[PDB]
Amino acid sequence: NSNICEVCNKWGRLFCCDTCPRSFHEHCHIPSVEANKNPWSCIFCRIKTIQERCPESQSGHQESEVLMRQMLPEEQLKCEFLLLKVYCDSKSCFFASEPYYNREGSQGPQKPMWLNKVKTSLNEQMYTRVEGFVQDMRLIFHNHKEFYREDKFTRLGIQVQDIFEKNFRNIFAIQETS
Ligand SMILES: [Zn+2]
Ligand SMILES: [Zn+2]
Ligand SMILES: [Zn+2]
Repeated sequence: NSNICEVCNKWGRLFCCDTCPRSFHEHCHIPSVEANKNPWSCIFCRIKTIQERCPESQSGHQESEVLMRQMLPEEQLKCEFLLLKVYCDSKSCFFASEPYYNREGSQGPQKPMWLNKVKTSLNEQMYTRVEGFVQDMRLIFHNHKEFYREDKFTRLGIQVQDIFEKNFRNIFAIQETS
């Protein structure tokens, strides 16, 4: 197994996957690493199993269909993994905890949003469809773009949104287009 957490790339108290060489901190894994379960399989392994059980699940899909899916166990898992993939980028630090807004010439968003709030919402099964989760994730970056206006710091939102969108298209097998 790896000697650093797959998400934050730090050592510490790590839990090891039994089916692949990744390791995690307890709360870096999503969902949080389970109390017992020997053997234990990480989310990367669980996602791979879905695809192997139903190879046709990798054929292309329309985003509009994906968004209307109900949050059954498999879609819940895919959203958890997509959230995890965003936390894997170090620039997610800017969007993790609850923001505050006091900048000359700007007004804070009507509906603040951040990664830890989405994480909690997923944990508490607050989303009924994929659309709920995707809307909140996109709202994080849209709020950032609007607030920071022409400051170059706006680019961090563009950057992290691109990681989200690429991973969304991969995990949910969105039909490739020009
Ligand atoms: Zn970690
Ligand atoms: Zn694994
Ligand atoms: Zn199948």
